Amino acid sequence: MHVTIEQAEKAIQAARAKAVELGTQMCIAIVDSGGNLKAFHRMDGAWVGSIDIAQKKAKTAVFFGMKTGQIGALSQPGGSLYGIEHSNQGLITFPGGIPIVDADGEMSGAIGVSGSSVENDDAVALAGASAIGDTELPDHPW
Amino acid sequence: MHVTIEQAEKAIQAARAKAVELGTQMCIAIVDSGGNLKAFHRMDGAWVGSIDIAQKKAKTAVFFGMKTGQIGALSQPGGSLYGIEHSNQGLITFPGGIPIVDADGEMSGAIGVSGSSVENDDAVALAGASAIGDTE
Amino acid sequence: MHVTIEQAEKAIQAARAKAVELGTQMCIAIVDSGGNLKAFHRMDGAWVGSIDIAQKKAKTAVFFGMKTGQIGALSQPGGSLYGIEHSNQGLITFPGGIPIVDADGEMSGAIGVSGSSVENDDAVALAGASAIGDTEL
Amino acid sequence: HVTIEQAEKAIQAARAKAVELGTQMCIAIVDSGGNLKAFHRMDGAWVGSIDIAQKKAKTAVFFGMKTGQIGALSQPGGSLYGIEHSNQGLITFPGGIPIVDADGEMSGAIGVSGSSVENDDAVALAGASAIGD
Repeated sequence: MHVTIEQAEKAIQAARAKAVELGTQMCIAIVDSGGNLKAFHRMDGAWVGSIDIAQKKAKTAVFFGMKTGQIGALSQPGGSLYGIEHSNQGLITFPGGIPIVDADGEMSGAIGVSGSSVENDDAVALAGASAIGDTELPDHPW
Repeated sequence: MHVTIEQAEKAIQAARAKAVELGTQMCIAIVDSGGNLKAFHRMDGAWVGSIDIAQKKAKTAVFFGMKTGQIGALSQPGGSLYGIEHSNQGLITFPGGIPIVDADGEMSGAIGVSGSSVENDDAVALAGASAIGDTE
Repeated sequence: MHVTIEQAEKAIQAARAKAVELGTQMCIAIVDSGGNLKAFHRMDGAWVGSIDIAQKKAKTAVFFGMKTGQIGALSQPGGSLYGIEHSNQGLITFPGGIPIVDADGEMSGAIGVSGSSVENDDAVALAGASAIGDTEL
Repeated sequence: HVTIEQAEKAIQAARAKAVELGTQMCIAIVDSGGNLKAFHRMDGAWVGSIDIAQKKAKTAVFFGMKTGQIGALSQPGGSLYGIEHSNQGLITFPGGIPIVDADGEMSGAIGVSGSSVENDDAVALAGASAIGD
């Protein structure tokens, strides 16, 4: 399965609602299981630099089937994936990207959020992904 | 996009004057609120590598509404923004970029300065931005 | 003294068989001694992100004649090669790239593997490289 | 600006030092704008050192410093952390040195890659010392 545009827009609206509740102005990106952009929403007032980061976060999450901050926990100096961010035209490995997982457990795309603290980004991404699916893959080696 | 070419040039001159006072040779860049280049001045003798750095600093500051070194305080190993410099075709997160903030409290652009120690870079940037507005 | 396509495909099928034995889904790249792509195989279900990583690992290994993780051991903060990953359109310096060394001890190419833990990546790369030659200069 | 006569003399001095040390190096010369003036890849040198030698030469001339002097400042917690993202990629470990003319004006830089960074720096110094300070 691929994330449909209807699903992507529902997730964007759920994410935007959580952003407004937290008092934030976010960029919200949805990509499909190929990393290709499916939908994008820059809230009024959101940081311009967050446009690229939201899309890179979604890409990173779908490229590896993992929330972005979980990759960053492995890519610190000394870590097993130090330097992974150079790959794939640039990854983002701090929180804000979350895989979207369909009913039969397959990853159909991902959401990426940027524009506030990384903790607020994660909470907004989670609200957006949870409105359309499960958000986690089991048995991940990382 | 609100910073005028008149204001950009005034900031460059206030920055150049602070640079001469500190004994430095600087590149100075002004970008608008979208990160697009508005004005640029390379003092004679400035390091060639500072041309790109000053522009990236100005871009970085306006992309996030923060002085560049304040982003670097969060992007160290173990920091919440570790790796952010890979975004946006390359950020610079040590001092030298400062938001330009108009009287309405809206950010209209940013200045970026490179060519000396990062302390002098930030002093020169601040002199320029403060000539045409607030900086936070 | 360049890996042939028959050797590249032998190395890919050996790496793939090791991958399955370990329960993994890998991307496996073979490059030549110039770093140019020779063969590629993305196993069904492999991480999309591992496509680029497997190729960069093979390139990195052949660009310096050593296993990728040995470079990473030197490119930590404070290490002699800190920042090397910015060169060559991007290196990968965690395990999974191994050089392919001919009979007379000359490097003819490299293998790169991505898609699981880095230790599983190295194990699968070694199975692939060892099937067609030596693995060290 | 460094002349091609000077660039080639620096490459030959660097090459001779590299052979003395048993190394196979890539040697690059750039002008004061960072544009390539000469390049020499010794037989058997690491293919990856082609790009690194050139980025080292560019880095040294872009800031008027030896490359490793910049890396000393760009560690975590250092004042230049992240600088390598600039200028399409810098190299900040040893092997790049400025070429400075009789007066203290920088005319170019040399960049060397292909061995340990210490050997890289010794070979670079031999080349740059052959034609100036």
